[PDB]
Amino acid sequence: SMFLPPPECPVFEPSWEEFADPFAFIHKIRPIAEQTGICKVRPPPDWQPPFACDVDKLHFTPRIQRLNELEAQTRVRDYTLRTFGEMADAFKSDYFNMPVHMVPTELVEKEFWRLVSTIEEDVTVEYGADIASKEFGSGFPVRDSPEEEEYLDSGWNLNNMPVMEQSVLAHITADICGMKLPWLYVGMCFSSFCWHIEDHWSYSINYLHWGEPKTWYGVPGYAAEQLENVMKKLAPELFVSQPDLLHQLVTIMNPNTLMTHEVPVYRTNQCAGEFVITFPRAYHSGFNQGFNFAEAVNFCTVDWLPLGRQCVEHYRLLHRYCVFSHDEMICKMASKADVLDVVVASTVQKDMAIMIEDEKALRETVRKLGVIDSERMDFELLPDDERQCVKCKTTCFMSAISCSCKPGLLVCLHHVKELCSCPPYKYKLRYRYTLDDLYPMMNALKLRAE
Ligand SMILES: O=C(O)CNC(=O)C(=O)O
Ligand SMILES: [Mn+2]
Ligand SMILES: [Mn+2]
Ligand SMILES: [Zn+2]
Ligand SMILES: [Zn+2]
Repeated sequence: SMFLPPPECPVFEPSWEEFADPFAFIHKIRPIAEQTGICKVRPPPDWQPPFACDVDKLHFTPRIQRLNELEAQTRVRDYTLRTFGEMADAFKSDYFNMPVHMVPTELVEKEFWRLVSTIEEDVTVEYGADIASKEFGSGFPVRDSPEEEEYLDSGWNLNNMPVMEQSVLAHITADICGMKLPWLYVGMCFSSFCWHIEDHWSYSINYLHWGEPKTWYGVPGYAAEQLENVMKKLAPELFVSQPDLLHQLVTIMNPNTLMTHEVPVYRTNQCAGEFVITFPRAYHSGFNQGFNFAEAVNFCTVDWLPLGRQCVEHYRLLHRYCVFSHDEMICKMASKADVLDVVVASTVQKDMAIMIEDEKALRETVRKLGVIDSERMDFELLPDDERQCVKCKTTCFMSAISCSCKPGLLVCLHHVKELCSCPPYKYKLRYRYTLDDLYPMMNALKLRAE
């Protein structure tokens, strides 16, 4: 009546054979898990990476969080892990007037949703979210016995997933620190993460190292726009376009609201030693049951490539900033075709064929607008902020239009009419590759793939 919990998401318990390769496993579960957005993976019972750290030497600056449904929050003092933990336990213990392990998870969940709905209640909490630095540090072992060395090179060690052969993000040489370095999340009771999807609609994978559970809600990829439509109606303030990457607006929203509007929603409690995986464009949110320590990272498989391209197109329509150029990633991999995995090479080839055919058509269109002059340009050398379309903010790589009347400004080939009021004959087509350069790059991939 008050809170009706969503149905449980899938839980997987892979054998050690299945667990050996994450990407094969993730590919295996995808048909199930993509229908629910999120899933939970329990490793085999003896897969137990050692957590070790000094609670007095780990220092961080907490974010403060007000707990109000539909209120705007932006997506991205000082505590030690010890002093945070003391604050966190005391908070929950006083809130419920009980010892922490006695507080049932169903009650914290019920109470979270009551609390965020009531305006008279104005509970604020704190949490930690930051990338590993020399102060933060991964919860997994890194280089700085057979078992303790095993965890160093495990695929499920989240330092390795991004820079493994099979994250297409591995091959990016651009700075994308938010997207291949793990994030560390130090939770307390009710600290929450707002509804979101990952940058470039990537996967995320999250491991709870220790402490009390993290409660998750997830929506499958196919329902993303339904969720957004429900959200736009209840909170249009969140949909006013953002002036930069560091101003993304997100919110807490009761999954029963979504379920009322027939958006499918699933839940889980992730406990210590369990993984949650979010699939491309799968909206998720949640909150911590209490004091805990999690670590998460983005990644991209071969299954993701075409969604990556759709995502960049969707960003263009919304005028949203990109973290990296997708076309630049594809060409970088083409230029390394000899050393790519052959299934990777095969999938890159297929995305590259679409890129080339779209680029060919776009160039024909701008030639017919009267843009005649052209010059090669190494777009990858420009900082990002010097190669965004004035109009749609897309990060340019394949091509752009410039005019000497506005030095340094560019539009992509969709926005040729948006640069300035000079006639198009004054413009230059700036291009990274001729069509004749591109066909042999794609062919190198074909050869690698057999
Ligand atoms: O754990 C959190 O607090 C937030 N994590 C995520 O959004 C994720 O892992 O994709
Ligand atoms: Mn409130
Ligand atoms: Mn996330
Ligand atoms: Zn544009
Ligand atoms: Zn001009």
